[PDB]
Amino acid sequence: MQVSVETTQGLGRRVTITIAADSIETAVKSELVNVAKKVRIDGFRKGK
RNA sequence: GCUCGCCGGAAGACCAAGGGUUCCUGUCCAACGUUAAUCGGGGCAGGGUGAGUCGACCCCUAAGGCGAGGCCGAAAGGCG
Repeated sequence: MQVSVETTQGLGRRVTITIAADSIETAVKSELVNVAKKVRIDGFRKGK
């Protein structure tokens, strides 16, 4: 899951979780096809 | 979906006339439907009509209308 820890200043602590494209490009492709089968653009049928 | 029953020179398919979105899809049931309606030709929102060769347009005229001038009529106008 690519866990990484660091320290910024004072008492804080940052983490920089840099996941790969397979959990990023799919994250775009999971959020596209759940819209077109549900939403109705004004020019078309409901779900085509 | 399965049996049942009727029309079958029509209660079947088409075109002109006429109407004017009534056709398709989603959604809604208050009103309209001679009853209840999830359904509709009802309410709302979105789509749908592609032509050198089919029709209109155009070329040509019939009945008949209009009629430059012209004839005739108090005026309007009547014929050609």
